[PDB]
Amino acid sequence: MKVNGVEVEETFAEAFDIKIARVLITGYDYYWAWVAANEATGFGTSVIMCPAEAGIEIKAKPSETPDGRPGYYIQICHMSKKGLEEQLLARLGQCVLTAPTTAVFNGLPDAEEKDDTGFKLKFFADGYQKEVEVGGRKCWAVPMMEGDFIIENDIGYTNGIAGGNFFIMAETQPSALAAAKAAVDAISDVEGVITPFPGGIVASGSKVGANKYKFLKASTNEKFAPSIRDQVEGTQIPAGVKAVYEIVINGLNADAIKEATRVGILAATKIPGVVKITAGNYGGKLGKHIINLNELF
Amino acid sequence: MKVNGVEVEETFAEAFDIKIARVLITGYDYYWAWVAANEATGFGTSVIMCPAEAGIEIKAKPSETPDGRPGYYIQICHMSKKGLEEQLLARLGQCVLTAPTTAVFNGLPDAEEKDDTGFKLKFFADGYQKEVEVGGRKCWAVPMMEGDFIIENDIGYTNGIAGGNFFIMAETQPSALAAAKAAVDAISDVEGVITPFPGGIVASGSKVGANKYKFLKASTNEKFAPSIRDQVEGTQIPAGVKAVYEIVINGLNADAIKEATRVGILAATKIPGVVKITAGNYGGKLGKHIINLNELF
Amino acid sequence: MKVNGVEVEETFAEAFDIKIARVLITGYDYYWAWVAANEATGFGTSVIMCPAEAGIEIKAKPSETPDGRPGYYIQICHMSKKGLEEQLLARLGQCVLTAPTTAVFNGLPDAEEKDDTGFKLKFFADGYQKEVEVGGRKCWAVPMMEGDFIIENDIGYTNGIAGGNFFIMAETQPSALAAAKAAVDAISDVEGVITPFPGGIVASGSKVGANKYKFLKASTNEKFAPSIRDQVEGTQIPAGVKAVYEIVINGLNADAIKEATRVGILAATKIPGVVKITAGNYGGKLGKHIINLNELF
Amino acid sequence: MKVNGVEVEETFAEAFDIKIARVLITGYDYYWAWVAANEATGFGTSVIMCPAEAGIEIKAKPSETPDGRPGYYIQICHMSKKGLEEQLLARLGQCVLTAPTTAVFNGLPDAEEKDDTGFKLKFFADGYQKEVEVGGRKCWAVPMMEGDFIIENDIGYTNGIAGGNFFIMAETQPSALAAAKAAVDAISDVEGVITPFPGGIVASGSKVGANKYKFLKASTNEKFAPSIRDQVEGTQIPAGVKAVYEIVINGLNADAIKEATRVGILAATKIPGVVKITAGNYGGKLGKHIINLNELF
Ligand SMILES: [K+]
Ligand SMILES: [K+]
Ligand SMILES: [K+]
Ligand SMILES: [K+]
Ligand SMILES: [K+]
Ligand SMILES: [K+]
Ligand SMILES: [K+]
Ligand SMILES: [K+]
Ligand SMILES: [K+]
Ligand SMILES: [K+]
Ligand SMILES: [K+]
Ligand SMILES: [K+]
Repeated sequence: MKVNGVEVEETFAEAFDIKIARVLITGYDYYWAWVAANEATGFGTSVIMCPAEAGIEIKAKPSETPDGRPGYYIQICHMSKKGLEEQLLARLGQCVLTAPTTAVFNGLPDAEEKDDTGFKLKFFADGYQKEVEVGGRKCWAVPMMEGDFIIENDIGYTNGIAGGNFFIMAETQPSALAAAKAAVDAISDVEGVITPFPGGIVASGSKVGANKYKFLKASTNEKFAPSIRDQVEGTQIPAGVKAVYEIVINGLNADAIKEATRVGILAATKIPGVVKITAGNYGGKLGKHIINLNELF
Repeated sequence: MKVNGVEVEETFAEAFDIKIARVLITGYDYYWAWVAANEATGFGTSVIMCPAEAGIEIKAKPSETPDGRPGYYIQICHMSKKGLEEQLLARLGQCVLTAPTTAVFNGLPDAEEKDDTGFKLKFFADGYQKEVEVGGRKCWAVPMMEGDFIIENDIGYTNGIAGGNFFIMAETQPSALAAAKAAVDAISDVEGVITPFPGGIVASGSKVGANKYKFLKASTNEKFAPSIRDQVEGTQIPAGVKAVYEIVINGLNADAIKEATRVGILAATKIPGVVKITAGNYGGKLGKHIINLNELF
Repeated sequence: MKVNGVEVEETFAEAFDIKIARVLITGYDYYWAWVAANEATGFGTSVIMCPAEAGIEIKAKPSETPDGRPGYYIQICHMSKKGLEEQLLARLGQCVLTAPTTAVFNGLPDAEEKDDTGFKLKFFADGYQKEVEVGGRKCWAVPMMEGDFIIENDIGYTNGIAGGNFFIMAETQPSALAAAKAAVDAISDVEGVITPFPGGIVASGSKVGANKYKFLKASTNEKFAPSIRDQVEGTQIPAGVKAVYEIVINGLNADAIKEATRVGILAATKIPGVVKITAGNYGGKLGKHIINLNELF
Repeated sequence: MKVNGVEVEETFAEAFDIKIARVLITGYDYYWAWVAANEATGFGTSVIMCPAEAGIEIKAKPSETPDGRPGYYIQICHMSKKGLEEQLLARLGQCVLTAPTTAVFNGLPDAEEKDDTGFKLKFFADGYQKEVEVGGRKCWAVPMMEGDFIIENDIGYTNGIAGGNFFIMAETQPSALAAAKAAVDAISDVEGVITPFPGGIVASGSKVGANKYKFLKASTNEKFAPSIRDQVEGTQIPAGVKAVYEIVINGLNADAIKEATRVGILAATKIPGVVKITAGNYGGKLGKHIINLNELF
């Protein structure tokens, strides 16, 4: 299979179920809204060793927000409900309630399940909290240094997907990295999705467990490490490839992960030096969500 | 005291003791280094509910790096040795070892005490790791998708200070925010320091524990909340002040904290609308380090 | 008349006729496309002393571009046809054909009037040009150091409007500025419009000639200068106002100018400290296009 | 010759004499100072068809400016005195005097040759002009909408150099581009120099006249165009190079150009895929300034 003149292996990505809450952060302008979102979603690449998986989803124009100001929608992910509930409180309470000019609202107003993050954080007012309605949302005003911080009572969450992905293989590292940046920019416009790794790009890659150091939970996936292909049997790196990068995608549903994957691949293949596009899986075992690349075009 | 025509209260900031590790991250250019530093230092405003207090210290020119590539020094802070070693492994292992083009070196080559974070993280190579020396530093090469990740064997840490600060009072919110942003920019050029909060700015402010909710580790500092000055008897908000913002500073030592405080105030007072400058403190024997504002100007 | 609680004067803006060309610039990703668009539209705030009035209109998603890669649409304006053709060849030839990874396409495909800028610039190939069709567009490939620069044969231009506007009055300079920045951000999502001044904001403001220096083509509009209200008898500055900022808007048609004016004001009035909103005119004796604030809300 | 393992041809760069004025622009913070500098330095890549060659030189810290505010130093270049005098009036009067919060000062106080830019632009005040002294500099306050614009009345200039350069050849377009990017970032820290092309990088390149279209004053240097190497018959592009990027350097003196050239090359050779490093000249006849690469290392 070829896409934009680039070879795309007819294989699949294997994803997993995960809980995801969608939050809307607004501010004076996009800069301040972003300052808060970025801080609240850092240290959030993988649940392997990060408190959660998080990222900025998409910008929100004044015409679409409750208070009529510019903002950003962000996603915070965790394997368990209580875990996600815990992440929302810590991240929004330590990184957004404390950020300049911010106000937070529910990013999934029609969600089945929701947690009372607003009700809990408002206790920060130590008794001076007030109740207010902003564009129809029921909120709380928390008096503090800059003025009144406004936060909706609840935040909705849903059963999403984590681990959507695709690999980019190229002739040099720069070519692979530029293809990966293109993919991330392209994916940034896709609603309902995020790319949690640094800059949204994975430079490491991984395999469950290890072959030598059994005391590890995950190690380098030597079969996709170009610098040691001569030393690895059954290596998946072609003779002309010197570098590989992966794009990991978390999303509210399968259709969104699928669109993100197509959009990302389409853009990546525009960069000279790209040799091959494929994706990572676990042989059909472990995963519950499978994305077949040949079904994307 | 008067600085640039503005009223500065002759009081003090009450800082606390904290462990600080200094890490140098390099990459192709400033953008890629920043991407790694940014991800690794997020969700790190306060130890009250964040896994640590982190932030970008200063830009590192190629002329000053072991590999001759552009980079950034970052600081990761924690109250104890185990937690810091812990945060170093998690943030660097999940946010820097995974980010494109990066290499990590000891940001405090000197310093007696250090953690062997490099030695532990190299196990990720599962036996394919190799020793290599870069710019006179003992590092490890970890094969992965992008190529080889280079990391020094050890990272140094020292007894630093967290909690240096000053408050900015203005006639309107935008005026207080503009001065706060001006302070953050000026402080960015100061070596050995970081401003942990979002955008480096504190919009909330906190006090003892709580009046009504003793189940809170901290609550709003109502005495500095202009929106409720009326129903507050010991309010520290002068009549015409409608907004306040705080700047928290963490750093390697007192001289650095004092420099950052001085530089931030000088810049803050250039903004129209600023009426008063002060600092926050508590019980004498509660915070070890005191920073008297009257000794900085 | 009040908007969001802020008073809006029931007056009008007086704009003028101008020629406008719309160009699409694409690259590896948004950064590189922005690099070219930013350089090409610089030194272009006003026709009084700049070679032209220009600016970045809006983002162009990969799904909307002829080549499927990210980009930005920009507008370049001039009073005459000859002057506009000249500015297209100079700005695109010197600032886009020379920038990394770009390609340029016709941003107004259905316009009847066009300039053959592509045809002229391709001579730079000195005999090595080659014709190529991209996404249905007739183009030329120009080999140079980086590879081949792709540029459509021509660019469409239309009769647009310059000078759409509104003034923002506030209690402090930071308040008026934050409001203006809020409006610029909101207006950045509006199609068919550009905000030509630095950061899209007018900090000066001007009037036809000059009372004391008749050799000037324009001078400060004293009736709107806060700092000297006590020395100007016809001052239009209310008592509590210390700073004013203007937002100038150029665009393809009246409906666009109108939408931008409306969205800008809505955003601006969300900033604390804003006291009044109005607009600039010249008695209706100069501009053909009048924008009544009354009809926007 | 080898630098960081990369082959560096033992040739030279051939530069020319040009008039350069240095201007300091300050604002509330680095963001606002940048907005004005950016706008004022755009549409300025080459005097061939641009009004001038301009760019941002280096950041200016509060401790270094006359008003104690953050800012940026920019360079505006022109071949003649009067052309330079005019470019200062237009760019600064149209792009800085109009940008939010700015103040301008002389960037070369010790230069005997100076232009009275400030004295002429203050006529904008139409009589309400007022003299003020800031940090020892003699300036003018010009009343306007945002308040009072402060500008020193004189701006110095000197006989500088235009055309410093070196070429980066790589196996892929992304490889050469990342190399040139790194070089620009590395040069941004060098005092007294600027990189005038888009993002500071030249993707085109050129030769004096033309081989086929003689009415042209310049055209593609086909001997350095990778895409037509099989054709040229005089190509200077080695078999394995697919793309080339050039970095043009302008500066106050020779020492500075050399430092910038050295700094750029060193950083560029750090990027994987770079094959060769050389520079552009004209047989040593056209330009007066020669920079031999072999004497920089
Ligand atoms: K807040
Ligand atoms: K997205
Ligand atoms: K993240
Ligand atoms: K890495
Ligand atoms: K710092
Ligand atoms: K932080
Ligand atoms: K180009
Ligand atoms: K727009
Ligand atoms: K412009
Ligand atoms: K100004
Ligand atoms: K420089
Ligand atoms: K330039």
